[PDB]
Amino acid sequence: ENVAELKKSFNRHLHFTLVKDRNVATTRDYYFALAHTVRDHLVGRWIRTQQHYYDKCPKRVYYLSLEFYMGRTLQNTMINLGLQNACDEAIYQLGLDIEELEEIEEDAGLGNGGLGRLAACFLDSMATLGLAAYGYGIRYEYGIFNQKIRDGWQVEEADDWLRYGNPWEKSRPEFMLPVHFYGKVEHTNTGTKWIDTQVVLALPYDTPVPGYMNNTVNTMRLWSARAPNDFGDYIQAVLDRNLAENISRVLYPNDNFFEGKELRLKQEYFVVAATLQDIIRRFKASKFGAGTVFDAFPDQVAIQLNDTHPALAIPELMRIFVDIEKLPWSKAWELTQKTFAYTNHTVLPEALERWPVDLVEKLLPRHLEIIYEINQKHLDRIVALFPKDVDRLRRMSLIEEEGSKRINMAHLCIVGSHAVNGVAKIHSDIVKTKVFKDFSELEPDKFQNKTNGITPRRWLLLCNPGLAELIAEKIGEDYVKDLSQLTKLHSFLGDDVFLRELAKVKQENKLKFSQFLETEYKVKINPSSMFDVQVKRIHEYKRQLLNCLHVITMYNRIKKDPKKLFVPRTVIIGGKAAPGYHMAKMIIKLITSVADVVNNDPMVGSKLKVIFLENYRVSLAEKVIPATDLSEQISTAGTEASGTGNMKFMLNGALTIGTMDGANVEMAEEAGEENLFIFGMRIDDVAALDKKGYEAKEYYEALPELKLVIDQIDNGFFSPKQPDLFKDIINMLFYHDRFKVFADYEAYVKCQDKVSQLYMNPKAWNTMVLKNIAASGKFSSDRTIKEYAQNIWNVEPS
Amino acid sequence: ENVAELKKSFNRHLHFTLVKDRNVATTRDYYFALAHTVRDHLVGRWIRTQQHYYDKCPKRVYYLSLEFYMGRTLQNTMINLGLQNACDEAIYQLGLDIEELEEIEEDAGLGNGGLGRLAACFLDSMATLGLAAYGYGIRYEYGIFNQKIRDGWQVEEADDWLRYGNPWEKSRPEFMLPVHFYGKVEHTNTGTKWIDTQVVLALPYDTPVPGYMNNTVNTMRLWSARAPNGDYIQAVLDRNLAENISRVLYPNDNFFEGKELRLKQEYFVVAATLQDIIRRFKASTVFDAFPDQVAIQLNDTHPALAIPELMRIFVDIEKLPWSKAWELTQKTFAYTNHTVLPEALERWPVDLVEKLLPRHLEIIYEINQKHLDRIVALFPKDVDRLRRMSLIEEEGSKRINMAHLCIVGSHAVNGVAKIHSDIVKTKVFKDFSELEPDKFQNKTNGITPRRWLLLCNPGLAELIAEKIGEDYVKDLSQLTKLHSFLGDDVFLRELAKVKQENKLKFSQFLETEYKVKINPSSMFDVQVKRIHEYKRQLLNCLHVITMYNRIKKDPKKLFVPRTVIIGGKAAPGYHMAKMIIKLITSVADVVNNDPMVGSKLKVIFLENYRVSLAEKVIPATDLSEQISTAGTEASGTGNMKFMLNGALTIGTMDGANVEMAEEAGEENLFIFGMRIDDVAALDKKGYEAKEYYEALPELKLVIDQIDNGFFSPKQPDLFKDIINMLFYHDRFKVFADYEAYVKCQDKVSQLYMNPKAWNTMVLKNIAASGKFSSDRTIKEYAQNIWNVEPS
Ligand SMILES: O=C(Nc1ccc([C@@H](O)CO)cc1)c1cc2cc(Cl)ccc2[nH]1
Ligand SMILES: O=C(Nc1ccc([C@@H](O)CO)cc1)c1cc2cc(Cl)ccc2[nH]1
Ligand SMILES: *Cc1c(COP(=O)(O)O)cnc(C)c1O
Ligand SMILES: *Cc1c(COP(=O)(O)O)cnc(C)c1O
Ligand SMILES: OC[C@H]1O[C@H](O)[C@H](O)[C@@H](O)[C@@H]1O
Ligand SMILES: OC[C@H]1O[C@H](O)[C@H](O)[C@@H](O)[C@@H]1O
Repeated sequence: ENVAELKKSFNRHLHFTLVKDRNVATTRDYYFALAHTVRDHLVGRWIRTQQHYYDKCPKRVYYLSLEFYMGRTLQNTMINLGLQNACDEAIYQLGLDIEELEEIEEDAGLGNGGLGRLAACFLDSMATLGLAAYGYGIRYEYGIFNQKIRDGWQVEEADDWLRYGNPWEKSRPEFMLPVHFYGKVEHTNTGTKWIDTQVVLALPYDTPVPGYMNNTVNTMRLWSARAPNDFGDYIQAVLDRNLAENISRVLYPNDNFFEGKELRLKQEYFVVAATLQDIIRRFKASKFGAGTVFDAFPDQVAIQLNDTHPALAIPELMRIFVDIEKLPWSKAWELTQKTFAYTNHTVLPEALERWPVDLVEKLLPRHLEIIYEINQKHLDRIVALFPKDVDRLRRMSLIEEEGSKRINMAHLCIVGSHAVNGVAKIHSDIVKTKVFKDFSELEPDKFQNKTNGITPRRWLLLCNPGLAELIAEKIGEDYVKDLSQLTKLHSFLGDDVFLRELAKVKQENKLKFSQFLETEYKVKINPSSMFDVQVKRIHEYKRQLLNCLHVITMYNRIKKDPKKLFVPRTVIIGGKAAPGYHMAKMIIKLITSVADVVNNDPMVGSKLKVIFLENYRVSLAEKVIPATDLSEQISTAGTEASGTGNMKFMLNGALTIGTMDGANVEMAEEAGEENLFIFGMRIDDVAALDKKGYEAKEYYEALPELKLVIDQIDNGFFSPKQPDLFKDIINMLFYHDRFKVFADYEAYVKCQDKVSQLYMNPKAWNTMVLKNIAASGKFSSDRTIKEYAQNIWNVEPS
Repeated sequence: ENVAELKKSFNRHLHFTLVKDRNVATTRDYYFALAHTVRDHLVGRWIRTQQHYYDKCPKRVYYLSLEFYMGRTLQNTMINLGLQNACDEAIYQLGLDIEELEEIEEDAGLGNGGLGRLAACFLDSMATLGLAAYGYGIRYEYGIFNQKIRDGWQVEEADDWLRYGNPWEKSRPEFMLPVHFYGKVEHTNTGTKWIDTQVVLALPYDTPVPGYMNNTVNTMRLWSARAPNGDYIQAVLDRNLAENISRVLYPNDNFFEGKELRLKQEYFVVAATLQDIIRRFKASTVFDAFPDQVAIQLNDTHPALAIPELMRIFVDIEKLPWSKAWELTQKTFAYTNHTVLPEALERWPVDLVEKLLPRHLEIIYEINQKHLDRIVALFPKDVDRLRRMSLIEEEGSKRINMAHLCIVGSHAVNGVAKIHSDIVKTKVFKDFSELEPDKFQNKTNGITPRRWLLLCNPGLAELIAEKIGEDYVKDLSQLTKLHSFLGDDVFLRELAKVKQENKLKFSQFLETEYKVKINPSSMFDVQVKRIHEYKRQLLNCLHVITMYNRIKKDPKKLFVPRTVIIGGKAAPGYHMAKMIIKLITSVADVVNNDPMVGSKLKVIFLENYRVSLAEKVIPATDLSEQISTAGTEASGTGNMKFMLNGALTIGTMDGANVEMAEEAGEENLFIFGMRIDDVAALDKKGYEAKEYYEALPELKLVIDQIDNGFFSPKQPDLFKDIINMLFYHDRFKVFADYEAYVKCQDKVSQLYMNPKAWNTMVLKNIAASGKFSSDRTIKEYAQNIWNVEPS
């Protein structure tokens, strides 16, 4: 019924909004016109949803994050509004390729990976469960960089996703706010005043987050920096306005790594000031002793801290409460802890934020004083409980007195939050009992666990219509808003017809994605090959290297015995490297050197193909994932706090090869360990090896197939023009590898062999896939948000 | 009919486009919703007009300019579409204040004054006459600065007119183009190649220019710079450099500032534009017809690089022989001169151009050498002629006389007023006019009667139409019909009433902004335009003080009250202009707070003078100050604005003032002071300012008062700089016109006491305004330079 109206609406927009006609209209014009057509169906419910929150005043959730890895919005919006099939019909009748139009949209890559993607999935889940949630972030003019491979190496290009404009955002001018920087503190008899500061304006841009088929559309408020107006040399002054606006210019491209750069600190405070102000504003403009207001603040507001990035929010709330609202420290401190909650995402020391006191002193002087306060009161408590353990004092202080006095933002988060959480059982256990044992001892109840999740809308209905259709056609639609209902799929473990249909879906995905790989890359894809893929950011801990040592091992075997039955494979590895990460870039170069050697060897032919999937990102993850057979999740045990990509492959029909790390463990729990290809060392095994001391050359000497791979890389087999090109990798691998690459090699290759074995038996392979898919339920972000809402936010879904 | 549809359309937009409802909607939302509602009526005719140009292929006009002083678009659009009364009715019924909404719109102040305003008026006129014209400029993220007065001095604030977005513009992404900078030249056997350059992208933003009631809507294409797609962070941040090319408009009026970034802008707009033009031409042996399909008007010497740029494309990229290219180039370009002041003439240092545009310096040398070779073959002995005509000023720092580049690469050169074009032709460029007499022309400036009458003065326009018809809008010449009422006393009361309603409506503006209390029966004496020593706001300032002194001296003599209003911005780097602004505000403070003067004399420095504000004050003035030194104002357009709006003019025989005297009758304008020759005869004898200081009593007091501290007790010698310039370095003869000026001003006050005769002179002036319509100006451009037919 809306087909004819959608068509008229589309024409209305191409004309009035794009000022074009079917003859001089670009593909982009059609994209824009469709986006506007679809976007219009959001306004009604968006105005309504927000109006409902004002009248019913339910407790609000504020997901404060420096990242929001959103991807494209069009298709995602069409599906959550039950409009995709109608729009597809509309665009078809107009003679246009709906798929061709969706590809015009630029990804909103305002994230690095995992962390920023958890925020996006959470927004979609909170809207679906009907919660009064808001996401607050920074509207980076440039998100994570577009990645190119030139001469084998990664090259970074600016991701100006806003060049042609973003129809999915609406500037909210009336809500602009000032943010302060530098200045000095002046204590007076009127309270404390922070003066002589530089002001920067925050202009919020709202984006709607449609819940899946439930009339609600929430808000994602992203802030952008702007120079204020008040107050030769004139030109430069106008140009210098770029400095203030530089605060929200680029997203820092570091995954699990702390770079103590001033501009980054400015961003963290930036989003924190604007957000808290806006939140205090909404609270006061709502229906909810001289000071009879803020007492109810904790029962109306819940601010979730995504990692330690917005940690400044705690002392910032104390600054407003004490300096501006004039509350006693006691009361403010009380309300602060009842308001904030912290989520930890890593145990890697290089990923922990420790800002130098010097930097914070000249940038946020009033906040350094507040952190000292919090700390002193914090240590006074510790002393009154353990007056002799002096070592306990420095281990719990928010200030690392060592060499360069820094602020342990993590510790700041634990005291200013009533709840701290990990993102996976094993991870939260380590966060609770190991990393912050001194804190958990004192506040056992504080530390919790909330296993991560992914939204089945974007990661099933959207990216895999075929698989979704298959499922709904056997157990209903219910599984969408209750992924747990996927267990019903166990009734078909014997049905051979269902297994052929399962395989067919995966097949259509592989063929549709192979064409993507042939119009982009040189190589020719073996459609019957097994799709072995590893896609995620490039880290030594995620160990794309281990996988790389495997491809070379497979290569060597084929050349050695060029007639032995080899189960063909299309090994796909992808992910971006942080510009300043040298080993990660060397690793990317390695991978592309091998590929070039494997794909052009006539003796190997269709047996083994290697592809470095370029510019891995959200919209691209939606193409490759539904098309994979084997998922690589091989990080060293204890390095991955959880992982979500592992969850994405599981719901989409891929088997998993990986260690007992992060969420992999819980995946084994749900599907049955035997139903996953688990291998290598586990927690304790890594511990026992660090005690004894790691000596890599012994595995090099005790493992034949390994020695050749390593010799080949080091002698120049994969880089004749530069014989010692990978010397750095070899040196790290032999005397500085803290991720035990060689230590898992044998268990890995042995595991991989089992994988190929099973692949030759489609009946059994697909049987394991069903068991995996049927056990994916737990890993839905809806389940995750329910636990957050019930055990941390104290809010009710819907 | 459309009131009900406009209302539904308005709601449609507030909801779908602003995501608001009548309860949480801001005034700004209502403005945006209305703009969108009105903007929608433009799409059909805009698509159509452009489509028509493609099919009928009429010769196109390209107004290439660094400035476009556009003002607000809403109301202007409503009027040219015959939609204002219907929209006003729509907004009224919805319970909103239409006027309140229009005030939300930010002016598109991408201009300095006069020059940039002539471009805007021209766009409106070309669209009205139905010509296939396009305006090409730079979309400055920041136009001319908003001006504030703090502690009496001018303070500059950034004019971020794009903060909340501009609904009147549409990015045309598919037409982005690359612009080159720096690099080096490498001559090879394949032609000439300009390599190793830095690239900057030009992203065009189109804005529709609705013709007045004629179905056509033209295009104004404005370009913005973009970078092409923690050493990484800094590199991403450094993208600001490339984008800095279109960041700000240089705020200099009649002044050359040889800054590199400015040169980058000039080339920037020139490269993108020419490329887009070559593109459109090819998308319609080829280039032979180029001059008959394209006409590129150079607004001043700012886009002069366009000439060698066209030669670069033709020769380096299109591979045409130098001869043919050079031929087509001259047939394509036309240059308009706007000033004779040496400090306003562009002379770029060769060194700068060599490292920025090396290929273009070679092209300019080429043009020059061939140019001098011709001069020699005609006058093989006059060596002095050679350096006087060369495009390179060999002197000290070798510079490029862009003006001379414009004369040889253009088939037509024009001034903007008879007297001015005569000086440009016979004096400034006599050596060029001698060789190519036919080349130099005159095109007296004009102003659009849509924006400067129907828009800013609905009352006066209504009055006129109600007596002679609507015709005067598309043929201002028809205003002469107003002569039939010179005797009608009822028409004179009605004329005065209109002016009165304007003054009262504007006085309220002056009271909600400034401290002072306005005398509604006073005479509104105003001077509004950029601050220059040549425009002489100073002379006016010496007059206010003279009036002040007289009142205190004889606090009972019959003094014709006046509200002297002076306004305009000063270029940040112009010291004398800023001193002058300070002076004016010091006097005002001394005149407005003197109880002995009271309602007799008020002085106001009108802050942040700009287009939308000119639309308020002009319709409200009685006396217009146009007192520049004879020969300094090439033309002026503000003088034309006041004339059409009911103000009398006091001024010298300069620029367009002369032609105004011609049309209305000299006796009908308060002309005074020296004329061309008189200024010449005084420069021959040599100017000695102290003699007028000694020979003129009332003058000595004013000057003594300023220099001793009467207008600055806390800083007794604050204006020493003004005094020194006024006494030993004044090249604009301020003191030399003082006596003739004050004497003239007295006559003005005399006539003001006789409303019957004052209003009789106003009618004669308004009735003679016809010539000064930009429609008339464009017709002459179209017929004698562009060879295009108005519709
Ligand atoms: O940007 C929007 N409107 C707009 C309005 C006016 C203008 C300009 O006229 C400048 O304000 C530009 C964009 C917009 C509407 C909207 C609706 C939904 Cl559901 C989601 C995102 C949205 N963005
Ligand atoms: O900005 C416009 N459209 C637009 C198109 C797309 C988007 C977004 O989809 C981002 O590209 C925003 C605004 C626009 C339409 C229009 C019509 C006339 Cl008549 C005059 C000026 C105009 N500007
Ligand atoms: C899901 C996803 C991630 C996170 O997955 P990991 O394997 O844990 O790193 C990162 N980036 C993108 C683009 C994703 O879609
Ligand atoms: C008309 C106008 C001018 C022109 O002033 P002149 O003194 O004639 O050069 C300048 N600025 C604005 C805003 C105008 O409307
Ligand atoms: O918490 C979400 C994700 O954040 C980061 O990506 C962590 O490295 C990953 O282990 C975790 O799953
Ligand atoms: O040509 C438009 C205007 O250009 C310059 O501003 C001149 O100073 C002025 O006299 C002229 O009216």
